[PDB]
Amino acid sequence: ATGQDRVVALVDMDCFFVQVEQRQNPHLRNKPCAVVQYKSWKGGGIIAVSYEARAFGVTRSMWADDAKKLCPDLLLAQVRESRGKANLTKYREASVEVMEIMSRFAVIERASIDEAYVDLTSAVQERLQKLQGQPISADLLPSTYIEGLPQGPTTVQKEGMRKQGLFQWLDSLQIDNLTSPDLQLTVGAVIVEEMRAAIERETGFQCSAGISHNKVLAKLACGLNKPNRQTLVSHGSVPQLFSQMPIRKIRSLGGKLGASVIEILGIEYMGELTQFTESQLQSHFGEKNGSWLYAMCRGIEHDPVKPRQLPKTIGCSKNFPGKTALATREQVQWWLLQLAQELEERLTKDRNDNDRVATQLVVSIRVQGDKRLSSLRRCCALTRYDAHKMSHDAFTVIKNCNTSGIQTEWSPPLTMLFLCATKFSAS
DNA sequence: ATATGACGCT
DNA sequence: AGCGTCAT
Ligand SMILES: Nc1ncnc2c1ncn2[C@H]1C[C@H](O)[C@@H](COP(=O)(O)NP(=O)(O)OP(=O)(O)O)O1
Ligand SMILES: [Mg+2]
Repeated sequence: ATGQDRVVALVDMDCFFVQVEQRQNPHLRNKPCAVVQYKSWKGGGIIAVSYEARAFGVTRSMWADDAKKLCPDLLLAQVRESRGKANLTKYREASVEVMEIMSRFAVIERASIDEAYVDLTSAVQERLQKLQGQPISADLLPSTYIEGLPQGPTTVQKEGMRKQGLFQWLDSLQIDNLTSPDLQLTVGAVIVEEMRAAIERETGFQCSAGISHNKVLAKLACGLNKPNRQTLVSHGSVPQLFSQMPIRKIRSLGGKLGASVIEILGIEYMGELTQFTESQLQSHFGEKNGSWLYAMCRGIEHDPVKPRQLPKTIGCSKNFPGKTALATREQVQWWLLQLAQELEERLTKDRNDNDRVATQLVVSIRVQGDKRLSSLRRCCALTRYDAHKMSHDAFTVIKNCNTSGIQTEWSPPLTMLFLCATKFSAS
């Protein structure tokens, strides 16, 4: 048993949307900025935030007019909004630049607009053989941080720290035994400096990464050292790091389950999960959660890097909160249309680029009096890439919710509308 | 009154 | 198929 079988990495762009705005507005470069969505209610919900604006304390979800309370220098690059909602075309088109690069190395799995898991297992056996045993040098890793080094019997500069830390790791390394989990992790951490350096080469976009043995730890190390650096995380640094690591951090456990993992066990850290055996664990969460949250605090997860760049489900959403809420037949046709037209714009730019037709179409709504993000999923075969079809397709599918005799309006007002095309074909 | 996309379960 | 959960 090891869980050091694979080598897996998680690259991720340092404040992506800011970087995409900055490559057209040079005034934004080396300046503390955010990126705002719409512009009326509190100036617009801030989604992306530069790192110079973070050092004044500006957060996402925060409302533009409220960071302009925290941040005077907050040169605010507005998101392009179109058809009344969002238009994220600047970025979804950049994101597809960045993932072309990363696949020149290993077959990755798209994980966000801005990040991608990548399995480097095969290509590590590529480089390791290309080595006759020629030890790996520091120069090859100009920006890699080694979790848990330096140490033992022991400058102040953050970047001298990084040298004498990289320098310890390499010296204790079995450059011959091509099977050591810390020699494969280490070749792999090169493919990623070369991956990430060629990104900023071909895009001007800056990335950070994280490189352990599974995917939950690749992420946990991506965001250790940021921005513009990587971090290898050894299966031996795992017990160290995991010990002060909050359960709420780990991918899956950020939510309701997290609390129960914490509450039901009486815990606050990943490392304290070690003491409960697996079938022991399974009795409080399930047959799959115990099998998982056991080997997790042992830095063993076996979620595979699922080979996928072009996603599934093309989707287009628009909220109508509070006083906006649509209560009118005529409204819920125009918004359905304007939603059905951006889908039309996205779905074509799919079909030529990616060789697939979606056959499904999922309408959703929310009502002025529900908390659930969605209060009704309803579905109907997408046959033709027509807005006016999809628009009128989608009214038939939902009309049967208007609790009214007033067919002049809508009872009760809708606070959300969502069109999503799933079940792509081979076109 | 913060727009997307995935997945496990039923 | 639809809904809850979770991540960004
Ligand atoms: N709650 C949210 N809602 C909508 N969009 C969001 C979002 N959070 C992030 N984004 C959008 C905006 C973001 O530009 C994009 C990816 O942002 P991140 O992966 O969350 N973190 P970033 O790459 O920005 O910087 P760093 O990694 O150093 O934290 O997704
Ligand atoms: Mg991210």
